[PDB]
Amino acid sequence: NEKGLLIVLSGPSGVGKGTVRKRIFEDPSTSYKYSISMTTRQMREGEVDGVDYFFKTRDAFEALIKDDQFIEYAEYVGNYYGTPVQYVKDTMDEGHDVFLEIEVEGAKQVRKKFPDALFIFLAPPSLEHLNEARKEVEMMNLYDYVVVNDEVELAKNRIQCIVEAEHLKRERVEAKYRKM
Amino acid sequence: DNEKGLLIVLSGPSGVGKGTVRKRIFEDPSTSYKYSISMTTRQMREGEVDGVDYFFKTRDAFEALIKDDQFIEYAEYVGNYYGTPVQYVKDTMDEGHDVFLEIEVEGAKQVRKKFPDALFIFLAPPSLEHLNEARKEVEMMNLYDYVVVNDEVELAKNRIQCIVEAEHLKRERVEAKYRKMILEAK
Ligand SMILES: Nc1nc2c(ncn2[C@@H]2O[C@H](COP(=O)(O)OP(=O)(O)OP(=O)(O)O)[C@@H](OP(=O)(O)OP(=O)(O)O)[C@H]2O)c(=O)[nH]1
Ligand SMILES: [K+]
Ligand SMILES: [Mg+2]
Repeated sequence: NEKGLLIVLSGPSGVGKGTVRKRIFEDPSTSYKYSISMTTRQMREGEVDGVDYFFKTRDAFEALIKDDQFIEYAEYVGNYYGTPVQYVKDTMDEGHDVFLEIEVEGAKQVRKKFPDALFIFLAPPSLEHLNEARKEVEMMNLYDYVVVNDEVELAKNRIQCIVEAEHLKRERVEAKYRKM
Repeated sequence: DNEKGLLIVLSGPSGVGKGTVRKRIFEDPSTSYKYSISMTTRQMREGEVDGVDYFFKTRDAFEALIKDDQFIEYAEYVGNYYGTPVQYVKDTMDEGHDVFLEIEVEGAKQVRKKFPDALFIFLAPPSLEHLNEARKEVEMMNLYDYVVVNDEVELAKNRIQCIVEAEHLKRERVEAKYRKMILEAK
């Protein structure tokens, strides 16, 4: 039906994707859901299970990998991080747009399962001020749109526009009227 | 090579208000696009100026221009010719400026044939949203990239502006700019 969009935000480490995502979620003009990732790293002071992350053992995470229960996962410095599939599918089926915040290479995994998801790459402003740039540009080929994080407000506006445009796409709007 | 401007095509059914939305778009000083001034054979109306609203032409001259392949597209609407002159569109895109067409649906089909990567926006009546007329309107949108409802002129303008902004952020376009920058530093 009118399933919600899957919106995938990534970019190089330290680019400020968390900060931009937080700005997007402060905007009252839209209402998004957020996929809380699973991790095998230890819970740190102040963190709460099912809020910051779902904290699991390495054996549990690997059992879930085996059962195809992640849209994407990766291992960083000995700890798994990944996106549980069921929350995403259920939330989209309820009509809600859902954001994933993932690391860059994970887009290939997501696209295999959700080829029509909206992939947004957040680029550092050092690209617009201009070797390391080659690596950053190489990362982009997995994504649909590129937004420079020059200022948090401007980046948020650009992303909101991209999402609004996605809701106006003909294939989506056409299907809605056809099915009616 | 040189980064070309986008070709933006606004169309949709008779009487949906393409003219009114286009007019509002070009009253906005933040609008970056260049408007393609069409040729027509219809009579000039009170308040219109030759070379602003349209380039007004005779049927003989318009038909000679058709024969010489001087239109990206032309159509007949209510017994008059309307068409988009070719050189202005090509020159303006080549200078890196986005170009905006406001045209009827038969013309838009011809543009798609020549510019398959142009941005096609279908302006829909709010009657479709409210609840045979609908089916025909849906068939008309098949070639289009986006659908914008003309519920309010200001709202339609804003949706269009966002669509064009989003297309400027497309990775293929952005990736090609950066790949070129990196290459020409060498
Ligand atoms: N193919 C083509 N069409 C053009 C071109 N220029 C203008 N048109 C269309 O020709 C139609 C008539 O234009 P106009 O003569 O200026 O008349 P209008 O202002 O539309 O009032 P009228 O139709 O007489 O009540 C419009 O479609 P609508 O009346 O449906 O628009 P809309 O959605 O705005 O109704 C225009 O979009 C062109 O270069 N090529
Ligand atoms: K026109
Ligand atoms: Mg009209």
